[PDB]
Amino acid sequence: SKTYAVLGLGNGGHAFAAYLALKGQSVLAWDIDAQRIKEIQDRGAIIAEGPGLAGTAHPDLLTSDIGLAVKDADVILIVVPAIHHASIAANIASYISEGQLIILNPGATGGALEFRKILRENGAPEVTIGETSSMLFTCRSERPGQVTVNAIKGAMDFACLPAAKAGWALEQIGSVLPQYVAVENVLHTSLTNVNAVMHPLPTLLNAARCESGTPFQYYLEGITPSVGSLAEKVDAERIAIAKAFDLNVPSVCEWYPATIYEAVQGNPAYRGIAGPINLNTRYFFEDVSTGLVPLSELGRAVNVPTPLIDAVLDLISSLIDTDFRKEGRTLEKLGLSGLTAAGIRSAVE
Amino acid sequence: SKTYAVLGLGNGGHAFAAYLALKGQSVLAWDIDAQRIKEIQDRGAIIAEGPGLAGTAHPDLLTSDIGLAVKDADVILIVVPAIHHASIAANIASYISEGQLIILNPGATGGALEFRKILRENGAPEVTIGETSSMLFTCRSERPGQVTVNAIKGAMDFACLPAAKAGWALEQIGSVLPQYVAVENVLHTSLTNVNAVMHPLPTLLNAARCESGTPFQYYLEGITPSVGSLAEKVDAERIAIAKAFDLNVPSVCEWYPATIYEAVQGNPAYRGIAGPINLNTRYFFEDVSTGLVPLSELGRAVNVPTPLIDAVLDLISSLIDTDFRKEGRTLEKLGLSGLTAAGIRSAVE
Repeated sequence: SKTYAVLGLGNGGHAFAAYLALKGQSVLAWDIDAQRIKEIQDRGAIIAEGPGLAGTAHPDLLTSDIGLAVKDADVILIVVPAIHHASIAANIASYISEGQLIILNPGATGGALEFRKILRENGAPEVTIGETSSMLFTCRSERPGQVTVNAIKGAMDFACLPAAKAGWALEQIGSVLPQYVAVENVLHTSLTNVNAVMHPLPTLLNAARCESGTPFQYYLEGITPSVGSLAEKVDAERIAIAKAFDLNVPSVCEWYPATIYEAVQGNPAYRGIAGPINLNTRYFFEDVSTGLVPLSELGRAVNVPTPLIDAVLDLISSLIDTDFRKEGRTLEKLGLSGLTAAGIRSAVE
Repeated sequence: SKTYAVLGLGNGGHAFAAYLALKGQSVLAWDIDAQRIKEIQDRGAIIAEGPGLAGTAHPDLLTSDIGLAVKDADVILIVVPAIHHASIAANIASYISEGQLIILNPGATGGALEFRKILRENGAPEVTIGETSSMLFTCRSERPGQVTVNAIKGAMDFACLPAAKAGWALEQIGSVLPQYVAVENVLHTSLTNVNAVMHPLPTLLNAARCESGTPFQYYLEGITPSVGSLAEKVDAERIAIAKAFDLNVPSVCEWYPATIYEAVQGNPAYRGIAGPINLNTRYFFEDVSTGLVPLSELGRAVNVPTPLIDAVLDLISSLIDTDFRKEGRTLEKLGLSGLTAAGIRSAVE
């Protein structure tokens, strides 16, 4: 039985914190929002319900003080939108200690790398930092202190920095989180960012609908055959980038069907998912910064063309007046600036 | 009083043919469609109605034989979609004679140039070829032999090859078509292609709606503020191309308002215009081939960047699997290959 720090008490945060507490571990949870922490404190528990997980959980601690949640943890689970990773790394830098395990859920593209870079810049001790490319849970918290859990993934790719510590890492969480399965390195998990394909493009191709708040089923109506075919050509660029590092990451289709259109039209799970109701959506903010941007940067490195990814990237930036190539995850933010394709491979081992 | 050949008996073709015939000129009209020519023949007239033009017109001739319509004409008006210009030039090459005036209504970007190139390649006599950037009439033909004319533009830019013949040209049609006003040269008319801005982009940004046949008012609902702002940034590229040749062509706004959104939301004329109901639309086929393509090619020549035009161009090509950069109007098709910005200016004088 160990101490887990759960950072971020959003939908996922709620689920991990309940899951862990119901499994007999000590859970210390944090969220930047004091108010939210205050409502959960009043309630005195986190109620989990649904097919995937049901129970009344009791974290050992709820706080809005990051150091208090982290300082004494054995494992630190970070469950926030990838756009926040940097901020969290800088903030916890002073509390971490040699021997802790940090896991980004998930890392989007380059979460562990970016995380490692910031910690070293802030003179932190060397620690093992892992990342998963998927979300363990499908859930929704209607209010603080509550979470509905539809399901829990049965297998999850997991990789860390440094890669040799993958076994030890998994040896640590194995009893409680046997879903994690080690892949070669963090390039594998980071290049398996399906959201970078499925979110920005279809949203761009439904821009007016989204801006105008005109309701539509994101998957069912937002992705017609030609939109699915275009997404497949963007996916092919991702795959070509993975092959240039010698990795065999799965295509969007494999991630779910001979086509994306078939895959999407056929998952009943997508029944009822609405598209964005405005352009200030994560499908752009997060998936472009932590997905398209790094993908493009990477392809530039290994000299693999990404004309479609770039075209999408450039149109979205202008469409919303955000210089994503500057604000997103650049090779520099990942600590990969001036490395050759082989140098990059060597940096993750 | 003279002989006019009206080529193309679509909406515009119907209107010109009626207008001219009601004005006492001899009209010989053609259309590639025998059937259509046959229905109009049966009816024995063209009925024009509406505020802009009303009357029962009698062309002197209706035929599906191009040479018969052209051989004896003094002025030849071509009223077809710009994508057809090439074909028509090649087909009439053998019937034209020194002294005739050809006018493309309109020329889209580079209509007169492309037209001139094909005629010379086919060993035709030298003739004056003009183009207008606008459509004289706003009309609709519900059936062959009929046309509803809302209105007739009061002023139209007109330019020709060779530019010095602009006065003579206008001296020729002046009595019947006083709406035409000479501008400097064909670069002016060709760079004043507002459709290249207003059609491809908004359609792309409503791709799913269009493909799915989901009804919407093209202007009113397809162009939201951010879509209008993006169009303005594409327009700026067009304008930068015009400035590099020393021309002052009007912005989309001037062509109609401080913004495109304001302009469009405010014209009652756009009340009731639906967006495309599929992707096999002229807003792509015509406006990309005869608008975006040549604009991009031109900017490349005068060394003016057109990242947004290119981005739109590349996304549409892939979106519909059509290599527009190959099939559209290239510098080569315009007979401008290997000319310096100044050489291009010299070719139109």
